[PDB]
Amino acid sequence: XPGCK
Repeated sequence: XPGCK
């Protein structure tokens, strides 16, 4: 992501 998961 870091946003991802």
